[PDB]
Amino acid sequence: MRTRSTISTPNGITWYYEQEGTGPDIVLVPDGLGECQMFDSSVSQIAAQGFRVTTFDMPGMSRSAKAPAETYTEVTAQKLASYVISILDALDIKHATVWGCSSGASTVVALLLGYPDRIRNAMCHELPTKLLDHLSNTAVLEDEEISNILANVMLNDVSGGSEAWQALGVEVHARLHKNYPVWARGYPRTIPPSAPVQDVEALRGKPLDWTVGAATPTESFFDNIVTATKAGVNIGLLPGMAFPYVSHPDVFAKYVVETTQKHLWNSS
Amino acid sequence: MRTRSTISTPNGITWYYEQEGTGPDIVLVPDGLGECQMFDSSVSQIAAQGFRVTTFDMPGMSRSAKAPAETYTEVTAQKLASYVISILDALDIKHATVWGCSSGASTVVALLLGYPDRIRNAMCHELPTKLLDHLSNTAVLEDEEISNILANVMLNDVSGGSEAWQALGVEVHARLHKNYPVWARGYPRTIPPSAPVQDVEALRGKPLDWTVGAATPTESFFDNIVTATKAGVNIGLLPGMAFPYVSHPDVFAKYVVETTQKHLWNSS
Ligand SMILES: C[C@H]1CCC[C@H](O)CCC/C=C/c2cc(O)cc(O)c2C(=O)O1
Ligand SMILES: C[C@H]1CCC[C@H](O)CCC/C=C/c2cc(O)cc(O)c2C(=O)O1
Ligand SMILES: [K+]
Ligand SMILES: [K+]
Repeated sequence: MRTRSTISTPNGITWYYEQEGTGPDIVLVPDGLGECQMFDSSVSQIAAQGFRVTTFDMPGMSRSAKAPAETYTEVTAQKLASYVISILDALDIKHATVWGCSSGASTVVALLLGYPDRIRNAMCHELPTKLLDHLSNTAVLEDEEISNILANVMLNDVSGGSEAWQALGVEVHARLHKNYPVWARGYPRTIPPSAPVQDVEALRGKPLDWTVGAATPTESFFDNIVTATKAGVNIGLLPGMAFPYVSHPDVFAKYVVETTQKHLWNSS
Repeated sequence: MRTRSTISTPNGITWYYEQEGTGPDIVLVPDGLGECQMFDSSVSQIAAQGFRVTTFDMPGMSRSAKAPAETYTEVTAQKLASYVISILDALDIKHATVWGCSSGASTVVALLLGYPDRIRNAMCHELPTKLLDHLSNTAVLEDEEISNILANVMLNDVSGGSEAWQALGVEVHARLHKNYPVWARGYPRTIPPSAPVQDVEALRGKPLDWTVGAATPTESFFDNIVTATKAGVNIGLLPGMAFPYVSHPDVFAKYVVETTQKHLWNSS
């Protein structure tokens, strides 16, 4: 029942995408590692509740690696939002609910603010607003050093579930290993300053639902909680840390379904 | 230069207390374990900056165990605030800066709201507003099982620094061993519903500075961040988790001194 295919957009990207289901559109934007197999279980669970679910690998990452250098260097939320709109145009997805974590969170907030006619509602998770020198400094290391360091960071610091993270399996981890240097050189120095949360009044009254991982250390996304509360944006928790779609796929799928259903009711 | 002594208040409590220094009064209220030796390093560092620092074991706990049963059963923030005001009266402390963590945080907010003429400013850390069935349920266990469970929780889950926690020493841990069952039977079922946070407008404009541990899991005091933000109260982080005065005594002492100095400037 799942489409697994490629589609090229006029900006030069050849995307790998997956799609399952019929009904209102839900789009699952990856985190910075750009790997959509992390959504595999949840895509089926969400689609089974009466939705068309689309996901894709991000430009320069995994099976979307055929893309111009501009799309994976000096990456900002606004650049990513432009690219996501390009694939939604190519797939004739006019109105979408969107999810994203980390750089994907920045992307979906930029999508909602910049393309209000295209986005029904956005779910943002763990939106990075601060530069972290220990991550930025990986960009000048050799590729294999980057991959070794960031594979360890993902498993031990932010996966939210080491067994589930490892159970993604060798094929996924081999694609992540190749993505780490692309992410390191393109994302950590330029994503946080691009965060679309400087203007709290621009967030007020928008169809935005914000989450942070329940187990994430308080210091990581303290600023998200403050910002969301100042803007009156609905803010809450999901189990685990940065990858609830990996660590807790059934809870993640339920959250996406219930939040989409809440906005379909409010839309009427 | 440390005074270590006792004082009896007409509510029936014989307090063990310590005092060091000369200057404006700073009072360090313990967390629910009621053990003021946890402040030993910080008391000297704060006092050295030109303050009179007072701390004490809490009623029923450690060396303040000569107290009526009503002071260590069915404990609320409002009962604890009344007890702290009784020792401040006995020591002729008319105007005080106060610190407290956990039940101590509920106590110092209740102090600031209930006794505004007595409290220059309050620092609250990790204020418990939710009932936790796994803690409430320890109250029906045998004393030795309560002590084994809670000693493990403090050391391995929430110390913010296991080496520093162990280095409190054998005599402190022997006192804590006896306090665990008193705390379990008197605190977790009644402290959270007593939280002086139901009226957000009552906190607005008050000289309150709120913190959460940077390493504490987000879910534990997410609600504190939301409430402080809604009230416009200054909210930030200390290193560690529930016991910054044990895990990071110098950082804790600098925070207490700088916060006190900020309110002495605002006062004038
Ligand atoms: C893979 C994902 C993990 C997030 C973990 C946690 O949510 C955040 C801690 C690690 C930070 C990751 C990050 C930083 C940044 O500046 C830009 C980014 O795209 C990311 C990112 O996408 O990190
Ligand atoms: C000992 C201290 C540890 C705080 C750990 C963390 O700050 C909070 C997790 C454990 C809960 C603490 C707690 C709950 C409560 O209902 C009443 C209390 O007096 C406390 C309390 O003082 O906890
Ligand atoms: K699950
Ligand atoms: K320290």
